[PDB]
Amino acid sequence: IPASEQETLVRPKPLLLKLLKSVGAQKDTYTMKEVLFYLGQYIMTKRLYDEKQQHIVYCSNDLLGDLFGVPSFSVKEHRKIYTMIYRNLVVV
Ligand SMILES: CC[C@@H]([C@H](C)O)N1C(=O)[C@@](C)(CC(=O)O)C[C@H](c2cccc(Cl)c2)[C@H]1c1ccc(Cl)cc1
Repeated sequence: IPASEQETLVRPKPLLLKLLKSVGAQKDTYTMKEVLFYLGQYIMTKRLYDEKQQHIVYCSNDLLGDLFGVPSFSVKEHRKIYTMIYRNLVVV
């Protein structure tokens, strides 16, 4: 994952926007660096990720699960994460 991908501008779909607004100000367009930070913040504040449970995020009991279509995922599989995130946004 090139660092250039983080500058990419995107517009979250309704569900993802609903998630993002619980941790950050609503915007029409976000850079991927913002989307990833806010998503990562949403995960930590809701403790869907216990750093003690070996890099796996558990989201079957959260909207995040409905967004990503999975019950859990590793914080280390970044390409998979990006694909799941793209399913929920539209590139500018
Ligand atoms: C939820 C944990 C979060 C913390 C806040 O930085 N996080 C990590 O813990 C990491 C250090 C896990 C790792 O690769 O070892 C980085 C991770 C991340 C950062 C930028 C892009 C991606 Cl796809 C993942 C990143 C992350 C960000 C968003 C999601 Cl959806 C998942 C993981």
